[PDB]
Amino acid sequence: APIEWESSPRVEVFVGRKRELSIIRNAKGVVVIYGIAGIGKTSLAAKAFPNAYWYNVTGLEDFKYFAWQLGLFLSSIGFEDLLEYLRGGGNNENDIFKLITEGIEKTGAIIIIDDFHKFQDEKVNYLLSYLAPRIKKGKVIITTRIRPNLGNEGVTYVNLKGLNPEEAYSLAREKEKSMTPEEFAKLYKLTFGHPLMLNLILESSEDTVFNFLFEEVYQMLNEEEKDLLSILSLFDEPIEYEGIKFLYDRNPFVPLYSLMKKGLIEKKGEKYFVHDMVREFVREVSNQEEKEVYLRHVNFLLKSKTPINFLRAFKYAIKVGSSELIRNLVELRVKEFYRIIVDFPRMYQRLLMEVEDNPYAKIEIAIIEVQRGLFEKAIKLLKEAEPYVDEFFKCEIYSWLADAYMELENLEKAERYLKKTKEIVEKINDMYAWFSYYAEKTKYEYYKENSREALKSALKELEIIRKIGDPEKEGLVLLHVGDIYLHMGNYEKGISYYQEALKMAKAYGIKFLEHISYMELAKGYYQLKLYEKASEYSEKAANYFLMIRNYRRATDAMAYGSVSYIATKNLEKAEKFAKEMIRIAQSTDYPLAWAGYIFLAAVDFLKGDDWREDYNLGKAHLKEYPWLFEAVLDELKKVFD
Ligand SMILES: Nc1ncnc2c1ncn2[C@@H]1O[C@H](COP(=O)(O)OP(=O)(O)O)[C@@H](O)[C@H]1O
Repeated sequence: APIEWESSPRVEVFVGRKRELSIIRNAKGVVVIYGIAGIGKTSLAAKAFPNAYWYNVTGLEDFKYFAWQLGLFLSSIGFEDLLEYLRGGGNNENDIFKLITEGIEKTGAIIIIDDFHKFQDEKVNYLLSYLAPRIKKGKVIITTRIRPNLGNEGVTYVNLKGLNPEEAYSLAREKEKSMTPEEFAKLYKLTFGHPLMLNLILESSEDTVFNFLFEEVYQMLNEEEKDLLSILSLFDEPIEYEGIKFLYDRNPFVPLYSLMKKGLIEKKGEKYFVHDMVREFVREVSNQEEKEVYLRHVNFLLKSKTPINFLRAFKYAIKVGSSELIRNLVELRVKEFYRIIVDFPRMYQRLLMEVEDNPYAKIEIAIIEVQRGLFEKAIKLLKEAEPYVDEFFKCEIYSWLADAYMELENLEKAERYLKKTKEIVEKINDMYAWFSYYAEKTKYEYYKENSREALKSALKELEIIRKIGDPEKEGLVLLHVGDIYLHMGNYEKGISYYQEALKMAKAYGIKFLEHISYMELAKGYYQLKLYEKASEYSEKAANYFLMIRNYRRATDAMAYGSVSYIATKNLEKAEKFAKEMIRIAQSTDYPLAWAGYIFLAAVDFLKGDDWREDYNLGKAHLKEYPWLFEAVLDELKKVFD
């Protein structure tokens, strides 16, 4: 079913070591199952708890993507739906560590992690922030090839020693009882308890050395079995069946289940991929047709059209060695990957840096370093990859170059670089190029005191967005135009623009943009001194950013909220807001947050309390002595009351 857990079914035959199961089931904190390939760890993890959330890790793994997929799980349970996932769409921090800890502290679901990946310290650093508190309800189990060095505090290290001879003799009899029990004593002379390698011999026939043991079994395979293995071994990720069937231009069913009977291929529900021990031995039997096979798989994932399948197609488009494939792909990266390049930067970074020499890769790498603040490296790469790009990419280079010079207080050089794009979007009449053209043009004028030309450049910008059909970017402009008109002194255009954007946010179920417009709706009514409505919409926006832990805007919400509230409403609610502004002030030291401390004094003076309780003015004014911005916020409090 769509949008569900990847709970892989266990093996048909299994004679678990019951002591190690009671170890895992009654363990505290995190259970570490480390062994060799095919030793039985993954199958043992399934034997522990069936309905546990499974996450099979692959090569490409950004910590934010895993927590995103882990956040999708916590959102499906319903306890971290409002907190975890909605903050994933917000931003990122190490506060994610305490969110997921609080996640299975509330949900209590048991989670299992299979294998090990790159950037292991980032994942190890999260793992060590959860094993120690010992959550009374949740549990996390991992299966690794090595001991992750997580310490022995709240960790149960489980080293799998294969299978007992008595259980192994039972294993062959639980598959073929009529087979002579003497022969099983000789099988232990070959596998030494290895459960997977035992299934290989039980499903085959015919002394060989350990390496030849698998290699002389590799010759027992059929024609289509060797071809299917020698192709599926080139993929480090599980694949669907139609993805496999289109991968061969030939029906792959009969070798699939046959190798499945022998344990060479494992299925995690719907997908299939070879075992890690099978992959390490047959990836060298045929490495000539990698380009053709990878090319077909790129086109299949291109038909999937999902951000994760987007990245999977990017990894194998590097192994084909075609700069033309990377050309057309980065075009589709601006179509749909554009929205989540800020979501998965480190993942996308590792795939792009794999081809640093590619000019188109130098483009998106500069975009990452644009968001990371290193504008020098961005412009540098934007000059190196300048000639090779086409006329379509030539526009996007100068648009980001204009955005690059925008954050350097360089409007003149940003104007002449966006002047280079005045003729490209009109001559090629591309929709996507026309979008980024007027997008950076609005930002160019917004940086200037002028707020007039930005009003018309954003209008024709919306004309392009109404054609593609992406709701997120269409709501972002409607909210932003509902801000330039407010700075112009106009009120009717502002209130109607982010109210229709709220009509958009409510329609598509976007809770992030929904509470962003709530902050714009409350601020607009504050400028008109409509105390009632301005204070209400600020209450729901403040509840959001306090829950999403975006205390910067959460402070801005309760600031105008506490002001407009006491104007015509009760003093206690704004006192609650002011006291919470103190709690988040004493944690983040935000300037406008200490402005709520004196708003508490405003409540105290209006609540019949003395100047000792009105001394809170002096309590935060010495805190607000360095910041000269405090001399500005006083114009709001004395005017309304
Ligand atoms: N108790 C068992 N009984 C029978 N086969 C087993 C048992 N434990 C493991 N196996 C075999 O080993 C395989 C699982 O190996 P495993 O070490 O878990 O792989 P990985 O962790 O690399 O995915 C199973 O598919 C099966 O063939």
